[PDB]
Amino acid sequence: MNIFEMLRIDEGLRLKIYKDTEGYYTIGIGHLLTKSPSLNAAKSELDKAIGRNCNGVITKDEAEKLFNQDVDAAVRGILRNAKLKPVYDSLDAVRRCALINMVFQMGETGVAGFTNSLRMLQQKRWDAAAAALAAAAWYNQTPNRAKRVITTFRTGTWDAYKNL
Repeated sequence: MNIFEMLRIDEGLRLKIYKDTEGYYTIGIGHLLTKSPSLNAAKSELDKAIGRNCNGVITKDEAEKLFNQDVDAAVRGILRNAKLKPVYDSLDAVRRCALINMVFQMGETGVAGFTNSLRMLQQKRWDAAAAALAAAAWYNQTPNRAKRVITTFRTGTWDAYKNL
């Protein structure tokens, strides 16, 4: 396991331009092509995106590439964040993967929200926080993924996502 894998599973890879919960054009694992209500516009950021005649579709790999760009973008913000930073430097690769997922899923601000939660992640209190995360709405709204992200903070192993 790795983050891409973990997100393919948590957000799924869509290989064709699709709309979101917000109705914005998206591709792969949440890559926002654009906020303009316009297909051809999507289809073009798309082409400038990876660069070629994809015509509303991409490769598993290509998608894979964007994701990377994305993941980076995220971490960047993450460092760029007062509240989060300290927590992530302290974390561990896998639990970092965990923090990305959330960040992926609810933006810094959001994650930045989970106060006492983050504290415990900091003091490496893997139980303390697990339950505390099970306590929020995020859990009720997205039971599973949230069940999983929490187990990955809990144990700090991909067990929850599976294996070979």
